[PDB]
Amino acid sequence: TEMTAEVFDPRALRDAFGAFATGVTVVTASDAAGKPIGFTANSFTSVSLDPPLLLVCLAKSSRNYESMTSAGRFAINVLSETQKDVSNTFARPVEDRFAAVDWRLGRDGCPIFSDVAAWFECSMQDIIEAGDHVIIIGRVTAFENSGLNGLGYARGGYFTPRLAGKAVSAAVEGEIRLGAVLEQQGAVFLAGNETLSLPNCTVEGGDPARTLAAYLEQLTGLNVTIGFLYSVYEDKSDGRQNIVYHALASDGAPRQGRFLRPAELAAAKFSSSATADIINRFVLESSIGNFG
Amino acid sequence: VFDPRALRDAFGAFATGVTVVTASDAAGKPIGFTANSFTSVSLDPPLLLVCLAKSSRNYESMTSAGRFAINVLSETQKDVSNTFARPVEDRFAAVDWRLGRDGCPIFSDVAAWFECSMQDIIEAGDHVIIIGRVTAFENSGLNGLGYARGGYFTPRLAGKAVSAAVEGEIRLGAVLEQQGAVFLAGNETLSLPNCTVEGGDPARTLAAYLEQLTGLNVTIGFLYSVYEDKSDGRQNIVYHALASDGAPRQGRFLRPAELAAAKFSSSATADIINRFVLESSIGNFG
Ligand SMILES: Cc1cc2nc3c(=O)[nH]c(=O)nc-3n(C[C@H](O)[C@H](O)[C@H](O)COP(=O)(O)O)c2cc1C
Repeated sequence: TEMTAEVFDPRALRDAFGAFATGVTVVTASDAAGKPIGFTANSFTSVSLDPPLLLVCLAKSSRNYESMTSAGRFAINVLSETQKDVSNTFARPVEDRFAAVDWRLGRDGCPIFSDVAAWFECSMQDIIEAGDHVIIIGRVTAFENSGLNGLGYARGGYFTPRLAGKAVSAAVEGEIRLGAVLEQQGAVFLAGNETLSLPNCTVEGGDPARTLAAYLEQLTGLNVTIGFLYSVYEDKSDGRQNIVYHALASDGAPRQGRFLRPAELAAAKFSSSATADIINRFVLESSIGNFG
Repeated sequence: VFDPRALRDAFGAFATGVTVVTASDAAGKPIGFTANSFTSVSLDPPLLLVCLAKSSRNYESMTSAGRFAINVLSETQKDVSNTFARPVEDRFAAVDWRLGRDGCPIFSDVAAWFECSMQDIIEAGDHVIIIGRVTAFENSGLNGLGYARGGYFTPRLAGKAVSAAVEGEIRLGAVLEQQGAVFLAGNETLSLPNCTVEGGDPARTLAAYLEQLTGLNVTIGFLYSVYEDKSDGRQNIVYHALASDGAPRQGRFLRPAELAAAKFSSSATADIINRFVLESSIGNFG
């Protein structure tokens, strides 16, 4: 009597929601047995100041769904720049998630993580049914705010204020190799056939994003948008400073190279260990995120 | 029980994008508001969330509307965000916009936009939770305007900074906040705290400088502004920063109220202070 048929492309919609940048939280609580349970959530909002109200959304598909909705108290841990691993641990299917964080129990028995950007001890007010998820509303009972910069998530992956500084230091040291994790759908652009390499060009001076956008657009014949810094490092083998950006390509077949889905990258040979590390990160940050 | 500033500042730790919720009132006139307390709720059915203060002027018009739209602003749309947070007579004069298939104001050059139908309005304290079912949407690859802690951040600035850094020496400045007070050096002619260097991590350098200067603990945040001083000729990298509690060794933390008839070191310094006081008179909650 209701219409069970796809209207929008789940990828297209998920990617559109991704345009709105968010920080990263880890929702924590204790199950019926008193065992700490948790999950990474970026679908969080500050609701009211008087009374102190907060919001977070949990998928009905969650393993912890029953334990969570049944819990009376929960805590929101707003992760800092250095807590990329916590976000991954608490989003990935791991045996003991709480073994990846230094944590303690709050005044109201909720797992509070250390070195976080901010944390909030809550009491559940209401659980609102909303599609494939539920809206959990909590009343802030206790909180703390360290000046600590928070871990961010925009579009594909994480961003941190840290990297801008790291990039500037590298840029002054000498020439930089400007690389990019250029995504089409969920497919990363890679140059070569037998030994795949990320698109890059080594320059000294100018706006790295402007330079890289021009290079990529020329290379692929596609329209490109350079986003947040992905990684800044010194190649241990090469010796060269490396500035890697997260980027997006318009639809179509590129002039040269190809866009590969994580499934195709499984048994692929890479230009360098660094290149492989970045691809490993891309495929892992592809196996995670809100919705399916 | 809780300090509204302390709590507001704690919520601010969680970065967001910047949306402009739009609709048409009973008279059919376009209405809108800047909102950052937005969340993607469900994929099947497509569900979305945005919070509106009960104190809002448009509160009655909004809750009474059946359809609305979400405008996920891009990096270049700081001033759109400002217009729609501030009380101006013609807000819609500040944006190139059109009406969507369901008669909602859709802005051009946005990072993404969502056309919705109201599903429910949930009462939640000094605000209401508006739930919308997506009827249409569009996503340009465009980077979004971001809001973390006291102000805006954009991916743009990282690149802008790197270009400047390679050109030569940079003046590293900071919008260093204590409570709602910005740190300023000098007595008659106030200047933002800064030091000119060539090489190293600008954030590391600035944290060291500020901590030494003030005798306070500092956290350097997102890039605030990158520009070339028109008078000086010097490249300027300005960071958003935070100071621990207490009186600084030198200089002083001034409230927007105290800055009103204050003389500044340069027009640029004044532009940044103007921006600080304006992005102080805006943000979620009153
Ligand atoms: C950045 C990011 C944001 C996420 N946001 C949410 C969210 O808001 N709600 C949700 O249910 N899952 C979210 N997830 C995925 C979950 O953490 C996780 O896979 C699962 O729902 C919790 O594990 P469980 O099934 O064992 O409870 C997110 C993952 C990432 C990386």
